[PDB]
Amino acid sequence: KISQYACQRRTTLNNYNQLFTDALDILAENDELRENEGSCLAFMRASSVLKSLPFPITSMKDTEGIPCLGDKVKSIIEGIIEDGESSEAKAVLNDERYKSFKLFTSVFGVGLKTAEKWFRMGFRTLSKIQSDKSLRFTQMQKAGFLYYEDLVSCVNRPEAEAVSMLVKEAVVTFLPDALVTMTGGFRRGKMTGHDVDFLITSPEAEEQQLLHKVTDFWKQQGLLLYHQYHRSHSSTMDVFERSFCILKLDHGRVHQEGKGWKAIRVDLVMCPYDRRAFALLGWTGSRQFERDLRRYATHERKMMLDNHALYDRTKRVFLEAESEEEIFAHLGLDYIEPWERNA
DNA sequence: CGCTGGCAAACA
DNA sequence: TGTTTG
DNA sequence: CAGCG
Ligand SMILES: Nc1ccn([C@H]2C[C@H](O)[C@@H](COP(=O)(O)CP(=O)(O)OP(=O)(O)O)O2)c(=O)n1
Ligand SMILES: [Mg+2]
Ligand code: NA
Repeated sequence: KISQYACQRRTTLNNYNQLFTDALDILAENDELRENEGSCLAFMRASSVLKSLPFPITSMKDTEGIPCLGDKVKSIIEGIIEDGESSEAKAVLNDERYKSFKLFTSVFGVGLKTAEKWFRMGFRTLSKIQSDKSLRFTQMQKAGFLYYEDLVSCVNRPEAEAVSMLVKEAVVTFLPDALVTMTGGFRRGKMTGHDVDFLITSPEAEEQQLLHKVTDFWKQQGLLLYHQYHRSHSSTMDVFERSFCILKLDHGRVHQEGKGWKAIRVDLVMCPYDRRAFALLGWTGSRQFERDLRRYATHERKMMLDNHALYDRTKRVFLEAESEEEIFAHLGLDYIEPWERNA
């Protein structure tokens, strides 16, 4: 009855197995660090399937019939049932390679490889890395270390709403007919997020440079702290735009103070109005929902799904969709609401 | 038992 | 082009 | 590490 695919199940923000999922997230992280991809993904798949459960696991008889649960994960669940604590997950939290990985990757622009590199070189504290005279940091890491305190503190709902006000203001000046939709975690009904995601669209447009007009508008106001611009060219080829920014958000815009503003990561995606459903589906997430939408489409339906279209391999035709509901209906899936995509 | 496991695009 | 981001 | 063919 429970599907091994996240796109074929409902995952709201009510997690009844948080004691089990917190341990499995830790064991996935350790296998990611140790670079054993298959084992990492298995712990990720299993943590995700327990989040979908409308009930908490209290006995091993509960695990029966649940996909993504094999011998190793069943033995992790058993340990939390008998003790209340996981011995395997607790060991990982005390590991020095893991502690450094979680401390060095907390910096925006630093991933697994540089965090492994710095640990190999003998680095333990984020201050020693910053106070060096040989390390060559990327523009992303220079931003990550500049705004570190504001960047590690999550974006809340009043902040996402003030960022929404800023984006809609900026967009409406260049394209007054444009539709601005909050995507990502906040569209899934989350109250906090690491960043704020948006999707911008226009039926009457000119649109080929809106993100470049909007970001130059913020730069003239001194609000563009960092920016990385992206582009692209029955469905046919793209018209697509993307802009990943770090914006200066004055506390006056949000409903000791000190600084007067907070650095927030803003992801702005722009697509043609006829490609909106695919973009909404692709940028609402979650990441697990997306990787399982792709997995299910290729393996169960002989179809290819991306953030821009859905292709039927057998019929050799692109399947058109005006809404997210039409994409689900094409794929042979029961519609999953954005707040039910928290896989 | 062996193979797969989701993607794209910008920097350096 | 490997690394990191979304 | 787990599922499929
Ligand atoms: N590995 C990835 C990362 C992201 N995406 C998609 C799905 C996600 O919802 C959206 C925004 O990413 P985000 O990085 O903003 C993540 P999300 O958790 O959805 O938002 P917040 O925590 O509120 O910031 O991009 C993807 O497909 N594959
Ligand atoms: Mg987000
Ligand atoms: Na990081």
